[PDB]
Amino acid sequence: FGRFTERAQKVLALAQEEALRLGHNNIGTEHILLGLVREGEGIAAKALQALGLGSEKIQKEVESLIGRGQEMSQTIHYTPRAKKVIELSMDEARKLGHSYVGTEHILLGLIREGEGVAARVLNNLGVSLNKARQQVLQLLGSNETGSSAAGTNSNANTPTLDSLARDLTAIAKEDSLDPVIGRSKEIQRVIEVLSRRTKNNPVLIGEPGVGKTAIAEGLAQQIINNEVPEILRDKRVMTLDMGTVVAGTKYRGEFEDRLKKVMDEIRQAGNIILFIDELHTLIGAGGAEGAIDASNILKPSLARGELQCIGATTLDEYRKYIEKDAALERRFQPIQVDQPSVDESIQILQGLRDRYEAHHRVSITDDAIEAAVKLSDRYISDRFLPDKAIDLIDEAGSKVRLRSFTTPPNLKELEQKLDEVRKEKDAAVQSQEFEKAASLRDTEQRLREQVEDTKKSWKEKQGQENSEVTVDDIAMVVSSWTAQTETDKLLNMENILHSRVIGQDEAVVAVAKAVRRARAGLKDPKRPIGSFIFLGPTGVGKTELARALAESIFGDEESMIRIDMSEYMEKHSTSRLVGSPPGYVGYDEGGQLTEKVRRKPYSVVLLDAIEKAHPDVFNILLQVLEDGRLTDSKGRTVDFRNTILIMTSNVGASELKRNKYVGFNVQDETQNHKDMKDKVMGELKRAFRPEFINRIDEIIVFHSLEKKHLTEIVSLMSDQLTKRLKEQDLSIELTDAAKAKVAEEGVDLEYGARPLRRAIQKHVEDRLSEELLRGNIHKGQHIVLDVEDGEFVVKTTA
Amino acid sequence: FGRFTERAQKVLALAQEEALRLGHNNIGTEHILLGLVREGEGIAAKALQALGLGSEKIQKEVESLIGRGQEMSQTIHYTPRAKKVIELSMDEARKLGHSYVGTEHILLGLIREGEGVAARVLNNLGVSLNKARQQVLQLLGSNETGSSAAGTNSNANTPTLDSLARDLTAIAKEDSLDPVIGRSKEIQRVIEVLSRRTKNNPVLIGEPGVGKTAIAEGLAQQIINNEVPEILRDKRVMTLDMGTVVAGTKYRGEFEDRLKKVMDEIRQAGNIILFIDELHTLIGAGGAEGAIDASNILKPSLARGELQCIGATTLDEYRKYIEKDAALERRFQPIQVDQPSVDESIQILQGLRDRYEAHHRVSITDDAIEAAVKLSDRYISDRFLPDKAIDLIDEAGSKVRLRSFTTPPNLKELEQKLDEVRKEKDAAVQSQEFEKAASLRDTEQRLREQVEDTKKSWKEKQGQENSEVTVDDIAMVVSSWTAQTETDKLLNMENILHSRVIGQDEAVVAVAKAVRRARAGLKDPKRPIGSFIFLGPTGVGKTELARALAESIFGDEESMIRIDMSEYMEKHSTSRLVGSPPGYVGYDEGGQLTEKVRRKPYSVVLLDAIEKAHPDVFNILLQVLEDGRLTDSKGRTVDFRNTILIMTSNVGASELKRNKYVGFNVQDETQNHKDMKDKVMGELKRAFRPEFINRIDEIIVFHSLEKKHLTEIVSLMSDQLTKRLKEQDLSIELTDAAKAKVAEEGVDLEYGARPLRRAIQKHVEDRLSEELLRGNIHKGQHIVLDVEDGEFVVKTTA
Repeated sequence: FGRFTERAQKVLALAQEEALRLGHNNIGTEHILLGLVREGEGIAAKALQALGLGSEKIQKEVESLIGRGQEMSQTIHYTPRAKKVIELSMDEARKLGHSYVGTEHILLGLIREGEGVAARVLNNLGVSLNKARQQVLQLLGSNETGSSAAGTNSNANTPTLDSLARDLTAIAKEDSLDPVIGRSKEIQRVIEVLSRRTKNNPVLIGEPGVGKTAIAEGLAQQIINNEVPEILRDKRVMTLDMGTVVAGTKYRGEFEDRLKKVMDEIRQAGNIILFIDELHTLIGAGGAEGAIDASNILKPSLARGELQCIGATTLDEYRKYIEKDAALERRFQPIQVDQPSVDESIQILQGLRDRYEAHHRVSITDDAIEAAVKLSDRYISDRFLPDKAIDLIDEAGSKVRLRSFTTPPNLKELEQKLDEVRKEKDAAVQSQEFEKAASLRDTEQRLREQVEDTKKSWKEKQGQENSEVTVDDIAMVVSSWTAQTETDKLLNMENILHSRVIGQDEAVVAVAKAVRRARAGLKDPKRPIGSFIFLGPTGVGKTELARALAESIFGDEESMIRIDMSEYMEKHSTSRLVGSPPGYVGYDEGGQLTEKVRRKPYSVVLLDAIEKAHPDVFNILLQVLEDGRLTDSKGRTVDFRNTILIMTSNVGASELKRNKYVGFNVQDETQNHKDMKDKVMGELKRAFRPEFINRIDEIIVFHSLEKKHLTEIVSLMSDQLTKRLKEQDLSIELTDAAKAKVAEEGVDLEYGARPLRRAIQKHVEDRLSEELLRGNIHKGQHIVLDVEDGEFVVKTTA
Repeated sequence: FGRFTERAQKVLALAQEEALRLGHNNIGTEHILLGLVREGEGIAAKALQALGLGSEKIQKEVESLIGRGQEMSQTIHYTPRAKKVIELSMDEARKLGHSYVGTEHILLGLIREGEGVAARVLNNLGVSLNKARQQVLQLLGSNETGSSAAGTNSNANTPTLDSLARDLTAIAKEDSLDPVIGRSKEIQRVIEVLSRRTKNNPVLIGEPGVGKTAIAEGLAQQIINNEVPEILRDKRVMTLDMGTVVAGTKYRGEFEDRLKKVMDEIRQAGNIILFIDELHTLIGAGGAEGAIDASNILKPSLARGELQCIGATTLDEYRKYIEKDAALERRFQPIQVDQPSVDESIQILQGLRDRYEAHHRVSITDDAIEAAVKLSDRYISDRFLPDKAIDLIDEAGSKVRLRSFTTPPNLKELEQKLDEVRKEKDAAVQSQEFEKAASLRDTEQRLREQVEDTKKSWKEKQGQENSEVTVDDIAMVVSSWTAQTETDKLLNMENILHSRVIGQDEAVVAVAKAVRRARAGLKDPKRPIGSFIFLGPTGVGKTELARALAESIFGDEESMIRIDMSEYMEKHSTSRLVGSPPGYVGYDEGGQLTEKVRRKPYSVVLLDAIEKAHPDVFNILLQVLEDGRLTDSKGRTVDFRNTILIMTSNVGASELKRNKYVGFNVQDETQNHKDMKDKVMGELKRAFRPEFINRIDEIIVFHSLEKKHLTEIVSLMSDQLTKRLKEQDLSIELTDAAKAKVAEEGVDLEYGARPLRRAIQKHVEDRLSEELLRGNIHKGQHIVLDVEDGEFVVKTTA
């Protein structure tokens, strides 16, 4: 049961033998019984010889109940009873120690599943069924490692170590311990700081976020064996846990009483090491709130070395303890925690691939592992650098492991047939259709034997998916979050961003390429996907491209934040509402803006019209542009490494507002371009900061919307119109002639692709609706809005 | 309810046979007993044959208690005795499974309701009433499926699976489960993310609002059979429900203790799937407050995959757990939910329509299902895209079933007579009036038999309703909230808006058509029913139309919000001044505007004088106009597609206040009109945005009222006057001469139509009260306000 021990399987195959050997077509419980005793001296077999039930004695009974004569042994797979005995044994292996499933369990499970032919064999052969289930148990009903009695004791150590609580050493003396790949430098640094007699308390500060316990298992082992100072004379290691204390209680006072009590029993001092997990909760005080002020008791305890302890703390906690003092300042002392370096990360994963062989889709592929880490590091980007990886391995190590049984080569169809029959078949007999059920059954069951036969032919689709964990695989899971469903996005990025925005194609390919750079690596993993400013008169393609980025990269059209900076400039938005100064940065930092971007990680953040925002707004954005972090609410650091920052503006508005033509000029546009790329891009610097523009990755210039782009934007919008009416069954079209007429509203010198929505609204929505109401056009007929006189005419078509 | 099992009905008809056959005017309890035993082998029938209560034995007894000789069997319906036995058995079949009621329940129920002749027959034939009821019971074994007991494997599964809770698999192995229509793509996406050796936890994000459980029943079914990967062997599905834990528990500590214990038993790990409903509440992370931080225990539990889970949560929340870290970046992991596309919505509906033929109305029409959906989406609208519909289907799927009983040929009249008799009759017996009640009694009871006869002629009242649920039917019900009673609203919208606003009829016809377009389903389902700017001098018809729209569309005169934008000053915050300056965008977004529209979503929102606001307020309105949503207080998306948003303005005041008067012009009036539709529309641009106006749909220009618009509004006001005083029994009428003289105050450039109120008040209300007190006019007496000298002159009339 999961590659879980021979002894089970071994008793079982002898059943199949017995199946045909006396002639049983489904291998009954009588054959299972024989299987056990013919497996000779396994716990099942052995037991039966104890009960007095020899294989002979059993078989004599067996042949007299069924025995003869289904020697044809039709399919010979089990009887459902016999299938239960196996299902039972797995639980009987939980029941009688054995992770894996072997012989005791099968006889015990058999008794449990007493049933007909088995049951009658032993109760006829003068053996009580429970005397047998006993019998197997009392020979073996165990598997054991480490623990096993022999007697040892210590005295004063008793009251303390009893209480309360978990001991890492215990599980490591019984030893099921796995290292698990430390996180070494902490262990040394703890042991100087532990092996003191005043600040004999280590305090581990680090990413949590590595699994603190990896260091802990580190410590455990190293404090025992075998080079440790004489200060740490005859040490014992006990880990403390709040969780048992809080459970079974519901008032604070008892927890504190117990903490006082514990603090007393730790008096085995200079011979005891206490590990205090979740140290922060106990320390309390500080801030505007504590966390539980057990600290009062704990502080002298730490100083005394009775609670000579290791504190596992957090970012903030050290502040609220060295602030407390002086059995909390001359107690505590910090030391720096490790994690497995980005390449090392890859290796940790790899190490547990082979053990994901009960997950049977790892080990392999290397490239997938390497990828697991790397693709995640740059995009999603919602986690720290090592964790992401293994999860992908396993995810995809199931997505595709599913693709195994989704299609065989596509020989899933066999089973599909067996179904179609069954339906017909069954129901045919339920009406009957006696013999008219017959052939359906035969067609069904024809199918059935074939099905079970071809289900172990679908070991080929296992050899296909079931160790692979591919780059592609990994990529797919990263895409699940957000190779495979990332690189089509990468390779075609301009094309895909182009497919939603035609407004300044110049801009689209550039933006595309910047994302493709980050999203294909060689940029800081800390830094965002892209910082940008997109200039051009309002929504040239600008806003729309932010949308198109979301659409293309993430597979969701919108997963795109969007804030207008002109409302909290840090400049003029001091007193827009209020008569006194209170406001603008306080919203921006203090929670509002930052919380919103915190919700979607892979989010095109669009900060609108930053044109007359203060140089201060830019410093905040700058932290993203430099570090790729934002510092905000609840003391959280939000790692901007998956955001795509797009700030729009019309900062030197006038110069932007001179089209990128094409349909008017083709060379005044590239002279508006250079021109907007200086007066704009310098008003950009003048209202922002040059440092800002300097750590903005790219300053994209969009002019006024090309003369050119409009009927293509219109042909997406007018068609988006034609598509949203089709869902409830109305076919509308604006001809190319009518889509041309729609484009005319803005052709632009001072505006973007914004008036186009409105002109679709006027020329499509409004235009169809005044014709559907008047009965020119109807449901389930094609509505041609055409131009054939320089103005719209609503025509009807099939 | 309907569609019951035969066996009941079968025993009953044999009773009726005895009714006349032994001569009883009543199908009595004596006949029912005979009925049971003559129905032979029903459990009731069968039972009686055991105890010794053959048809013979019974009938011998029966004839000795009535038997003879009312062969004519007048009004052969049951005894009241028998009617009780039948009602009881029906519930005694609810009681002992058999929803559709049959024989067993009828004898069992008979004994329970053991009275009259029946009871005595068997207790005379040496069979106790319970000896018979026993007999039915011990031959009964009720009605059930999917269960019969024979035992299955367990061991470690015992403590865990008990606790806590629901087991989706169980009801699906009892095969009572209905799909329920997928909600399919989610289900695959969970198992990649599930069967997994790291990050084993799916987290379903999406619409709530789809019935999450539809996906869940999906999952259940596929996690059993059979393409799930061996990463998790055995595979058992356990649901964890917060609701069961909290019930009977009053303190937090106890709840946590139970969670701790459960989590420990969750040790069946790597084989067990845990369903965590409302996953966020437990995580207790993100924001300034959690929701209970069970997460501490839950996080390692999820990460180990011991409590690997499927989270049914919300869009944002999964993030606000990866925000907690680091067992949500190696535990939780998201996948995108499906709901039934608008057309698909219709199909889900249809699928359970035919079984709310249990309320016997629908059972179809298809077009009506479609109507439910389509009609709802644009008008009320108060709910998400599929939900509205079905409620309406069922609504009309009852509504109209009332209209049957009202219109047969109006054979309600039969019953109407039967009452009138009964009354007369009864009251006559209470005095006596013996034979003077008698003929009334006979007329009554005449009526009665006829009534019950024509009530089963009112199977035509079934044939009327029991599959009709038509377009119109649904529409009428959707209109009950808000085809049928929306299209008389649509067709005559202009007329209806005209009947309440006679103040700038030009404007009225335009608004009428725009609302009627949207309300005919001819606009995006992501946009309001109306966006507008109403330009015009003060309340020309502007305010009045907001009212008239409410009146025509919504079925109540006022279903109309009304907020003055001038309090949200923003850029006009020294250009008018206000008592309270600090808030303004915060005031609208943060609570005020948004809460009001949340109360009735179907509300004509009238934002007066919008020019007295910065362009920033307009962005929110633009977002309403575009998205059809507003994003506000308590993280709500309030779907604007209910509302008719109407924004008024006096923005280009000078042209607006240059009138448009029939009396002096009609060509300068339509050019004061034209003057206002351009110069106003450019003062509109400076106090708005072109972007604003571009997502606003139609800018309606009102002009100060003509000669002639006034005198019709006044004649409504004068009539509003005449109507509210008649209720209290006083008659006033203003002649046409007097309604004209009153109308003149609403003329200026500046005004529009509110001063009409003043002039009706002054010339009618105030004037009449100073004349009723005088003794000029009196009660009931019709008081004519006439003009006979260019001033009001009071004439008196009857």
